[PDB]
Amino acid sequence: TGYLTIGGQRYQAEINDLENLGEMQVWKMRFRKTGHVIAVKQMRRSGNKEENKRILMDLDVVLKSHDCPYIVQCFGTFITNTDVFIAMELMGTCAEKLKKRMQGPIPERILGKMTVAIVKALYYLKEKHGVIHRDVKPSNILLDERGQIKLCDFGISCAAYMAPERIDYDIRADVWSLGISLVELATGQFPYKNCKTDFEVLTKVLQEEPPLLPGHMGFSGDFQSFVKDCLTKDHRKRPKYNKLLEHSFIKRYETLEVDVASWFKDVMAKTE
Repeated sequence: TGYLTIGGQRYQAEINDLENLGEMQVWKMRFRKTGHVIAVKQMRRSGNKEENKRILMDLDVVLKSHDCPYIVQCFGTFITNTDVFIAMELMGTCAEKLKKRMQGPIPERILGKMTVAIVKALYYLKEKHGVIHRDVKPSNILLDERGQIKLCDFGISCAAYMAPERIDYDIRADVWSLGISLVELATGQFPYKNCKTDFEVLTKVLQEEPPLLPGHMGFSGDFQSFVKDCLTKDHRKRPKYNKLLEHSFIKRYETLEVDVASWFKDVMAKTE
């Protein structure tokens, strides 16, 4: 279980076989034996007990999700007297940094592939491990150079993506955050960006109409409909991953060919 890295194949290794390329704690490192570049979390035995607990809970889930393609995978672990190093596949960025790079709206076709991936990851967690992510937001949505979209860390597996029934539970509170995150990434603006404190945000979530997708942006009826369903105030009538997977929007994107890869490299090159 320790001192072996598995990326397609299985190579034995020790911490010395890894070259540290800097922080991103989480280091980007290179496995000298193959040249694979990987992410590596360093958990210090002297670390904050609470933080270590998160890492461990997250690792537990990650380790149990080897059969899910929509969740970041652990390639292996190395345990020393004063540290544990967790090797994880390295992704390009989170949806949040993609939003800032873009400097505006992210196309529906990208968000479609994203939705498929995230809903299936969230669904997998619930059905095979009984986990409720509890914190779905753009920064936990990862993308890479190969067009893959996956869910990131569940060391609890914000207040702005909190569902109505959580302010005043089930997996449908995550459904709501998903809705808000999709509206955020699609419009390029956080629905409640004008609030100054957290309580002010819960306030608008409860008193205002849900922040649905605008009607003048060319969004498909499927996409608008899928968001309207995620943003159903009454959690009692809000669909669960079960129902969401049969939505026209999911169906179209499970099928449709979208080069997330190219779109992704081009947006990262606009590094400008």
